[PDB]
Amino acid sequence: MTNKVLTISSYVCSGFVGNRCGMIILDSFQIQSIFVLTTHLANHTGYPVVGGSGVLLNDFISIMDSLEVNHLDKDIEFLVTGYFPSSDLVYETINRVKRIKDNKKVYFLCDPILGDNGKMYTKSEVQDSMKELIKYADIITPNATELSFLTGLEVNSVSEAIKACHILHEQGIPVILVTSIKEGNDIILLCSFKDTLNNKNFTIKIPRIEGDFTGVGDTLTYILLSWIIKGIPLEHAVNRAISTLQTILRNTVGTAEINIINCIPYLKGTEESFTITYIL
Amino acid sequence: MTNKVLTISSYVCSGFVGNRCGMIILDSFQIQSIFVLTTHLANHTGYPVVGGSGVLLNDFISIMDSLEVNHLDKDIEFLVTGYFPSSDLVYETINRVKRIKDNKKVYFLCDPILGDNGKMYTKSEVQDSMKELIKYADIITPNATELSFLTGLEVNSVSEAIKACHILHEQGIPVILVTSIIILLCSFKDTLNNKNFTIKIPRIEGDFTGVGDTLTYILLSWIIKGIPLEHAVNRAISTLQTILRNTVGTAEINIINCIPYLKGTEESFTITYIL
Ligand SMILES: Cc1ncc(COP(=O)(O)O)c(C=O)c1O
Ligand SMILES: Cc1ncc(COP(=O)(O)O)c(C=O)c1O
Ligand SMILES: [Mg+2]
Ligand SMILES: [Mg+2]
Repeated sequence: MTNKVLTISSYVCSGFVGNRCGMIILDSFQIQSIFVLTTHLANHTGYPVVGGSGVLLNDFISIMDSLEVNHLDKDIEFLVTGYFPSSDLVYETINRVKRIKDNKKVYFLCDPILGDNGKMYTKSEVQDSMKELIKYADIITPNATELSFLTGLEVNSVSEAIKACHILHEQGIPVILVTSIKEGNDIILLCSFKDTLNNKNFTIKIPRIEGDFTGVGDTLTYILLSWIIKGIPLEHAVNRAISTLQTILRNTVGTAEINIINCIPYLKGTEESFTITYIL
Repeated sequence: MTNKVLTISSYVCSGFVGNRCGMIILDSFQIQSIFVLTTHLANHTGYPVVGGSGVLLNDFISIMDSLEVNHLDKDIEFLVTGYFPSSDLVYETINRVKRIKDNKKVYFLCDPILGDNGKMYTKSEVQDSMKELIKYADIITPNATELSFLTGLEVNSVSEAIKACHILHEQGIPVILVTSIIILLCSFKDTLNNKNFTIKIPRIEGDFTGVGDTLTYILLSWIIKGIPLEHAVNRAISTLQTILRNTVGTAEINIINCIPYLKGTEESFTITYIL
């Protein structure tokens, strides 16, 4: 009956990226959520024309302030961030995260959206500001490209990914989920923990599917979050999420972008299709 | 496939009004839709503080242009409009509706969102602009407060609501659904091929925030799925009644919690044909 999640990410009028993926998934899981937008764009940035604007600092401040003063954030237990068009919004979000976490315990999943397949699709000022943002997170979900940028290491293998994670765990970050580390005809996901006394690092090997991956990572993020919110242990929540995503992609015609609307009946799938491999 | 609906209305970060209700409902009905925002507000206007801004004309034009140039609106069959914070967006929408309707067949439902219970909650410039907007709709869905404003007639009874619809029909408005008078009235200009009707709904006490928007999008969804209009209205009002009966005391209806009821097929009320 009250809002449990605050999610700060991008919005597109048509298509499924950022907070618009968030909306479909968290609504379908029936998780009450505040969606604060960082953009109001016609369509994602992969098109030749991208109408609309980033949200202005002063409007973002105004929004956050109104949520606070009207007590619409009083029961937030989860915070998620995603895409930012500008670093000022990132620094402001840091201020907001600090004030949230000073008051109460809130689990912050930072999806450090910067780029993919070795190419950034964010401003350089955002890239730099994201290095500061992640330090406040409870769990981060970079892809390999993101992880490389965040740490300054090459990430072309699981062993490199492990080294890279270690640098971020030393900064205080408790949990790092690395998506789409490369391996022959497959892709590896790595879940790495700062506290390896009480938690076990693991990998999942996923067969590579050819086709358009617009919105894939964002979908994974929100499906994972939703199962975390429901109380599914993290190993299981990861396996469910990547299992669901594989199911969605197997039911997408290859050239088409995944249609999250059409795949609503699959979102809450509980199949855990892959093997959890503990790394030694 | 492709986008079938374009919906232009307000957005709130927390709560369920305007295009945020739209998103939940159309997404649950699995109707592929473009949601162009006219605001980006923290919360609805009923709070003591309302953070955020209306969308700027130049950003609105940029978005519409980008939808067109990337072909993302080429297959739209349905258009809905709702809340606008300023009259410039209304006039620009009118330009976009004209260019849609000149060469494609698109069913435009205009929900002329101005006010309720005899009090407006929109700018007077938006009130004036809405008299122009409605002139391009295939169907409009005023409440009685809205219909009274749009015609300058008192609307305090069905018979007054009938008279008010007639003046708008004489001006070309083809279908008018008047949502609360409690009586709903569906009035047609062409009474040769369609039959005007009313539905009597028992009055429920409580908070109605997002009620009207919820009705609009459930009605549209059923129109889209090919249910005949009279039945689509019955389902929509039937579903809202069910949602309201399950809402406790002072709370606003929680569309997220009620997702399983949105696609309800019950037709709980009686369609009454009038003279
Ligand atoms: C606004 C926006 N554009 C684009 C993307 C990624 O899109 P693309 O890879 O198609 O450029 C995201 C997030 O993943 C986004 O939020
Ligand atoms: C932004 C916005 N605020 C408010 C409302 C209605 O608000 P109120 O709850 O003041 O009646 C609507 C639509 O009905 C809206 O779109
Ligand atoms: Mg990503
Ligand atoms: Mg209304």
